[PDB]
Amino acid sequence: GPDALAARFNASLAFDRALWREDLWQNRVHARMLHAVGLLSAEELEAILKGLDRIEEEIEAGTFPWREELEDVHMNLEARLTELVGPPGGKLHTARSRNDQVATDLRLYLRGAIDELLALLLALRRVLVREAEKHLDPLYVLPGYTHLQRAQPVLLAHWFLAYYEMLKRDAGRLEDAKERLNESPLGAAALAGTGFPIDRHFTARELGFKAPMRNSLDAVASRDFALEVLSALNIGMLHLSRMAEELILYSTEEFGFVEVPDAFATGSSIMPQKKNPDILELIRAKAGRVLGAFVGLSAVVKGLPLAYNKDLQEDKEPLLDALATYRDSLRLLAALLPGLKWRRERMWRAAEGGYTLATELADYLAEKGLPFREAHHVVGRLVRRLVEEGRALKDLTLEELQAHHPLFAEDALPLLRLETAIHRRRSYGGTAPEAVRERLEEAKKEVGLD
Amino acid sequence: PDALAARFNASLAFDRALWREDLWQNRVHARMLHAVGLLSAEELEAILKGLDRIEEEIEAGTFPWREELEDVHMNLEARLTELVGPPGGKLHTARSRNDQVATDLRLYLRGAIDELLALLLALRRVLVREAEKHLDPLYVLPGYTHLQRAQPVLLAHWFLAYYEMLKRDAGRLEDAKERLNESPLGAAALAGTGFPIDRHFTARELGFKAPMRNSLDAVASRDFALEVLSALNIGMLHLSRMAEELILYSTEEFGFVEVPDAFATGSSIMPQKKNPDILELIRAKAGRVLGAFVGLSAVVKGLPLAYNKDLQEDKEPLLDALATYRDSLRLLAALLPGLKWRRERMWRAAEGGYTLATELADYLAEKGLPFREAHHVVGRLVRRLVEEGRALKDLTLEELQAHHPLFAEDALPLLRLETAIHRRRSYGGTAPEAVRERLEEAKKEVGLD
Amino acid sequence: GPDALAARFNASLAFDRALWREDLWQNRVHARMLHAVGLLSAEELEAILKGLDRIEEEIEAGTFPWREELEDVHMNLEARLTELVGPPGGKLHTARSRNDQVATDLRLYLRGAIDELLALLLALRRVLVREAEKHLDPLYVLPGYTHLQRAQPVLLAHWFLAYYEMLKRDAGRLEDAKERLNESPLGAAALAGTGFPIDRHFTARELGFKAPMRNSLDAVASRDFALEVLSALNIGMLHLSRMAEELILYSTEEFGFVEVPDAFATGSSIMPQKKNPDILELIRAKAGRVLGAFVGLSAVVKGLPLAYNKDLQEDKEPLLDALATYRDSLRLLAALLPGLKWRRERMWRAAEGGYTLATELADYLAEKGLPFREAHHVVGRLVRRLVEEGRALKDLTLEELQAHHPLFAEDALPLLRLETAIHRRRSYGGTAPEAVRERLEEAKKEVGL
Amino acid sequence: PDALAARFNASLAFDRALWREDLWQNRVHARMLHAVGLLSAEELEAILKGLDRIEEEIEAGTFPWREELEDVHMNLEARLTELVGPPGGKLHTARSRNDQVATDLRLYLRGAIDELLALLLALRRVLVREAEKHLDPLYVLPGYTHLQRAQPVLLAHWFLAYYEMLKRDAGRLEDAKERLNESPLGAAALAGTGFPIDRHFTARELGFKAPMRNSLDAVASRDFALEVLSALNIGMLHLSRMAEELILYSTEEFGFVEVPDAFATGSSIMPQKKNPDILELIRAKAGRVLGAFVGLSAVVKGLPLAYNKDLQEDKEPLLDALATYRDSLRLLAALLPGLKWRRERMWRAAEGGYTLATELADYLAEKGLPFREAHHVVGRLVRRLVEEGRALKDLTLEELQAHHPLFAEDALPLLRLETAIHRRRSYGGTAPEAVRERLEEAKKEVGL
Ligand SMILES: NC(=[NH2+])NCCC[C@H](N)C(=O)O
Ligand SMILES: NC(=[NH2+])NCCC[C@H](N)C(=O)O
Ligand SMILES: NC(=[NH2+])NCCC[C@H](N)C(=O)O
Ligand SMILES: NC(=[NH2+])NCCC[C@H](N)C(=O)O
Repeated sequence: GPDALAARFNASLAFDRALWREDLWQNRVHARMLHAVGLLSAEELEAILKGLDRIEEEIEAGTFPWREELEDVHMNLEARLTELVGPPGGKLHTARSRNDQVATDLRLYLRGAIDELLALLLALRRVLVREAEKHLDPLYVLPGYTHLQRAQPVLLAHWFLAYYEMLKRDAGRLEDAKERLNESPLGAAALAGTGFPIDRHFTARELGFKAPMRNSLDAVASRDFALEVLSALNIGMLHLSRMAEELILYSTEEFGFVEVPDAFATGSSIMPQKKNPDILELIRAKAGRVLGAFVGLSAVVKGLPLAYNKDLQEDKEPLLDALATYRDSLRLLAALLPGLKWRRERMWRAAEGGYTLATELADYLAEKGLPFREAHHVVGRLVRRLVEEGRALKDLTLEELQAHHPLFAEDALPLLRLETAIHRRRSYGGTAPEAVRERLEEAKKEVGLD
Repeated sequence: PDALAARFNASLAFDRALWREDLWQNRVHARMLHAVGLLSAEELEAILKGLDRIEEEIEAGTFPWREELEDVHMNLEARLTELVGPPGGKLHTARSRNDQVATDLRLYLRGAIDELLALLLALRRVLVREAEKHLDPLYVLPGYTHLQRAQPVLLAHWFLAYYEMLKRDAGRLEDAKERLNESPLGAAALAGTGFPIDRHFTARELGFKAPMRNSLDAVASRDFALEVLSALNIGMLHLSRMAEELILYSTEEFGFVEVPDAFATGSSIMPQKKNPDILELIRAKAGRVLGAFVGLSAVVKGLPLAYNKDLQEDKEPLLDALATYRDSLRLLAALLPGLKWRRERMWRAAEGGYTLATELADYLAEKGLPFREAHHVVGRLVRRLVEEGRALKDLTLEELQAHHPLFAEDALPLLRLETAIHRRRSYGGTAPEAVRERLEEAKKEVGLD
Repeated sequence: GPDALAARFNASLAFDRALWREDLWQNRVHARMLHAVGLLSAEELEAILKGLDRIEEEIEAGTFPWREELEDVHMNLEARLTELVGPPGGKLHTARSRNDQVATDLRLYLRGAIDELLALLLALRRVLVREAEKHLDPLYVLPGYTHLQRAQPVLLAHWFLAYYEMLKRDAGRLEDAKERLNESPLGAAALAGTGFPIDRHFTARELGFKAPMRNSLDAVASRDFALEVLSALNIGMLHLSRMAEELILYSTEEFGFVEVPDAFATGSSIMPQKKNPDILELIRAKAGRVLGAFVGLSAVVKGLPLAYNKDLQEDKEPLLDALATYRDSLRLLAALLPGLKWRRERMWRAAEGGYTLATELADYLAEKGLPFREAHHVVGRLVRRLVEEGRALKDLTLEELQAHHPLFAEDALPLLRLETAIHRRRSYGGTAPEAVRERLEEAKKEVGL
Repeated sequence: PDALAARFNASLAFDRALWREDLWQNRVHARMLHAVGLLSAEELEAILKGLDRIEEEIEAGTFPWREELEDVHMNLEARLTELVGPPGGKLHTARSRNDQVATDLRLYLRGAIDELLALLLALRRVLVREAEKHLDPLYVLPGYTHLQRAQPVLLAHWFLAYYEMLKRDAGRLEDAKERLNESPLGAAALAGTGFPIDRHFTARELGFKAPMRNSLDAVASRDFALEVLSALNIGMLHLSRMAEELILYSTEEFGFVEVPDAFATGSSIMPQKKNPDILELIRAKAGRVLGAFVGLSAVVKGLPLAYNKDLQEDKEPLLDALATYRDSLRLLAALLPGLKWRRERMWRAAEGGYTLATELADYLAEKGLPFREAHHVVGRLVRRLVEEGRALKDLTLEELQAHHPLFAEDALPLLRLETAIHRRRSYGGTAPEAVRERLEEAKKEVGL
């Protein structure tokens, strides 16, 4: 250190280079505007634009002189342009400040990041719907949980479609975030506009923005959009952490419901049936670094006076990490889910326990007028005796069920064996194979699979 | 032990808040039961009759809150049956506590989010009126960057910077509101039910857009809660930037604005020292809302599907965040109109001897000087003026015109605030000309004429 | 009502009431000092002192005039002393500011609360030790997990002692936290001492502080201790959240390793094989709110200029909530552990699976002289072949072993069975009963039982 | 999607930061294998010469870091076998990556906290130097409350508040250090070993106070990491408080101090503007450390016992927090000394015409008057002054005796900051003698 420590400490080039494309795009657009407005001569724009192509080629070919000494990506492209085309380069940044320049780059970068994220979610929602179908044919059933205690029986199909609704809501948050941040700060200069004959509506259009921001001060100081995106990303990983958790569980000897693909696991030589879900674990675990990011940036913008402040530079690092995290997580789950091997039978024996369907017998009485609570006790004694006699609920006979309580009839019988009892919960959103299938149709039409 | 485990599990303490919501879904629920046969016309009449007594009882503070029943749901039920007899025991038919509490929370956040949208609207309105006020006589203060005087800014412009910020906060509250307005009732414990229950009837009667299409999701998802807490945070965070700034602009050092007596405290002795207590609390409260978001996020991470007891740790944080934001939206809309901004002091601060020198540079730049160069030029002139102990205003045509052949008469107007503020008239800038259209425009979006 | 809201919003009495004691105990020591220094006559000292004793009575009677219009516990207790003893009352708060007072109170309140916490933690580690010793003989074994996958057989006694280590370190964090905040801020008065000939070493000494804080500014402005305590609480619940996770898990119909006492669970009317671990769920989930609290407060002090600010008020609520969470959690846990039922057989069967002990078989060959790698291929080939022959590791004959590898010999036979194999990892800190019994003894002398 | 997963799973990109500690641990483990009897002498004195080559290679940039191997552990190993041959593959005898990585992190932090302690002692050392420097001609600025001028305070006093603060920070780090200095090496995968492994030997040679007493705990615990982050967070929080104030005192509005050119930015156009870039970053970076703490906590919540891949999310946030506090601690020690405090603008603002009207209340009340009224009496006075457009430095003993008989002549020195600044002489007070006292206490605590 210490002048070096200072330099290093202040520099953002180590991470802001990730936005070089957004800075290039803005450059072309902004340079073209300076021309249209009279601030730049055709000869000049021509050079700047010619020079900007060489820069991009140099970057894509790993020959661009990235210099930390130049502090950020902004001055880096600028310095380079001026080395490539003499004087013209030194006019590209006319009527502009880093302030409005940074916020434009960041927003520009997120819109793309989000569009790529929305793409990644469609793919995931597709594998989901696809997996739901693949396990609806030979009907797959397993236990639904509560307090991690088995409750009523559920279909893998209904289960996959559970994450379908979840991931669908995520896509809508990233969407609404995207739309809302799609304003342009370019043209706000340092904090108050300029006297320069600038044209912000032009720069807004050409750059994909719905319109230019209406307040130069907020244009330069706002980062609430970064926060909105980080939250979307937070909630998303939380949904993914839920699924990793369950797949990690059902992947245990204790459950034995599913085998994770070798590609996303590690085993053991000296050991037979052992396989560790490292990738599912890291996805589950990575939800924290994304939460960590949201907390970090919120603390940053708290009580932060108005307009640009260097504190604001602390905004990029968290996002790039959060995005990469959520990006790569969505990609893996879509490459892993269809490679899953579900052990049907072990799931079925688990779903239809010894007396789990008794819940159904209770509802049956209730529907006929027997106070549902009153019915819960009569039905309880029934099973209680079955245990005493060491018999399952599948063995009950109609006569035997009739002695228990008059309300029972021939129709109650099909409710003793999972095979037919599942068709019961056919309300909108139930697990019943009819309700689930009906829903698998929408999902299909929705993600365009059919 | 014993009772500790009871009080520890009891969610009654705070879920009483959703009493109106619960009460409401009960009616809609019972009515649906009747519509599907599960309830006798005479039973519904009794049920509805008892639920009214309950409403009247709670309202009167005469209703019996029993912690032994652990939550709000069973409290209303125990009481209903205690009043109506057997019919009570039928209310909770074809329904689980899982889908019941869920419907309640999001049913309550819809109303809360409405009260909050109403508050923000109100708040935006006063920023706009406050903007119109300091626009004509014309208030101007320094724009800040790194907290150092940057460029003269119009106070009207300043209010509008927050107008757009709070405007975006409404968008998030709205969009979040619209997303949770799906009904989870009729989803049972996790799978659907066998009873001939109708979810569209309830969803619809209860105000929801439509029924949620997945029973598992419906009773396990609390993501809507996290989307609201996220907005509350960003919302409070916006309020802290304003509070911080008011706490700063009202110091003896700045001396830009004076806080209303109603929201501050002082000491008979020192006549100045006016402690901005309300604003500090507003600022420091951004912390709780952040914490609430972290708390809940942590609660739901890696939570196996369906209902889990953990999901109950969802109502306390919200209630607090909702309460913090609401109270803050109210206080500022009450406080801001009463601010006394010191025009002259603000005006002098803005024109700090050479702040307008940046205007001369753009001038050269626009005529033709590169800009990095134009900068060097006005700086060599600025240094000369500080040396000779002279302010930028005391420069003369020929002298300025001497420093660079590009300077002409039309540049003169740039040496004095009085006429320079009319400079940055680009879309979104502080030039009065400009702030005036963004001000008309705003007025229309909230109520002008 | 605006004026109404403003007051409510700022009112701290709702939660600082909790500190009535410390504020009281303080009012005493401070007065005795005001006298001993001459600012009060004995006829005044006695007056105030007796007025305080009455207050302690009115409070612990439900008769104290808790009045919100008074804003906080400090003036509420004061306004009353002037109502009970008259004129001498209005001198109790001489040479003291609400600043160094509220801080002195909190540091005092936490110290007491930490001791409680330390008793609770100490109590919990005893119960961990009781259960360890109990399940040592008869010898309880279960799977040692890794990636939540069966790894190597472990002892319930070792499991318990693991947590023992964890809770041992937590208390330690609480120790050093307390002994660090145990410096007195009383007498910093607002910031900067006073001309009053106060004796702060007196008030420091008589209020349990090892000493009075060396800098008034720091004394009034700091809350880093509140933050340090909160962190300890966080790590504490996190350790607990892990044990809670394993009991919720181990008590599932899938693992079947343990059964939770009904006092802390819930069941079903038409089922019996179901038992819900609500309390353990809630204990795990509430680790979130303590974390959110640390976050709340850290965000309040970030970039906070010096001396007192209204921002600090935000310190009490978070602390009270986290401290109560960890407290009841340490209590419920203690009462719940000794009463659960560990399934001997199910656990043992899961520990010694089909070939899980084969790893000990490879360590053998490696110790003998086979590159730890190589040996894996060999034993792996052995298991692979046993999987096909449809045989368990517990069937290999000395003959077959010597056939697979010449290095195998007699003393390898006991590695084939669990009953004789859990004696293998006898290294310091291992699971071999020889080793655990040694740490259990050590652990007993440590917690005095 | 093979490469994606590999990259997602790899920890090399960041865990390579702990190579020094990994190399040190290998040497000890080997030294112990040989002792214990699991390595011939030929073998040890081969693995060692190979661990020296690896060091030279790593420090020279010729060492082959391979992402494919995943972590630093396998990387070094792969090179050992490559460099020495068969002996290499026995270094990992009776050891897991689990007890190995836990150890390495503990090794790293220890050296880290020690580095941080030295930086704290260096910062506190300059704070004390600054206090002294500004006592000489004597600097006074207003103490604040609600960011409002409260009671005049000594700049030296101001510096000592932060000295007490960092002092406690050093304490949390110091206690966090030794609480985590117990070797987990030897716990193996999650339980000990049947191997005649020596755990106290490793611990000693590795600087540890002793071996962790429970294999399970040792391999599964990250509370030490959580503890260190917390200390970092709280410490950084102390720096942001100071940073904020320097940013604030250097505004054109307060004008108390100027930030050294080497840590600021400016413009020839506006020669009165000077941006505290480094200080604003030091303030802002309070957030990422906060978030680091949050993330690691979220990782360990509800996490089953033993090792879990989740525990790999421990190094990245810690490396980022450490570098943050580290650099922040350095910049300030370099920045503070170059500051230029404006004795007058400061002094001036302190004594604001009525400021000391508080000293007259503590007068009347000490003289026997009930404070609640004394403070009320002086109010009348100041009030009558604002109306007469008069100060408080102008007040005359008579006007005083006029207002309230308890006023004596010994009270005139309470109107001019020149003299009144000596009133607050209680322990820890802002009065010069009080401060001068503490300042000598501090000099000794470090270096006179
Ligand atoms: N003094 C200024 N206006 N600086 C603007 C720099 C912004 C910085 N490069 C960032 O990426 O956040
Ligand atoms: N075991 C249950 N189904 N409990 C339902 C109670 C839910 C609790 N009142 C909550 O708000 O989360
Ligand atoms: N203006 C003041 N000095 N107020 C002191 C009151 C502090 C308040 N009771 C708190 O706990 O933070
Ligand atoms: N399956 C295992 N034992 N893996 C150990 C790898 C630990 C990983 N290198 C980390 O730093 O967290």
